[PDB]
Amino acid sequence: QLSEGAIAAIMQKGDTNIKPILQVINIRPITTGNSPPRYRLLMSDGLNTLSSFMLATQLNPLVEEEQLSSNCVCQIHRFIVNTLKDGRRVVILMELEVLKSAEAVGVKIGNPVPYNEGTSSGSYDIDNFDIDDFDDD
Repeated sequence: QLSEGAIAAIMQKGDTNIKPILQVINIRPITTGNSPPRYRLLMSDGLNTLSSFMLATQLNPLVEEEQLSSNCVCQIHRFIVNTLKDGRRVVILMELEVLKSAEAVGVKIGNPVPYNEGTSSGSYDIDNFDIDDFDDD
């Protein structure tokens, strides 16, 4: 049911027109100050996870209403990939539909490894500088 390999497709091939089915692993606000929340997401395609997702603030009602939460499965309908000054490419989710609630799925799907650290095959890349989890937690 998840679009296995879609995270690599977005990050490696630049595919911006695909509509993949992903699982939300974690949601977190970018800052905790007194301001309208802006959420970052750790998403999974079942093979890899990627933490460089931001939810467009127009979609915040999905989070405030608890429709989008950890372990739910959603389909992305529109996104763009933006690059920060330091080089990091961040996927901005603009439109999405929750297909299965967190409660309905019940559990994390598969055994995904972080995209920065490993392959879609479940193995970890050679990391001679011990740095490739820098953008994960």
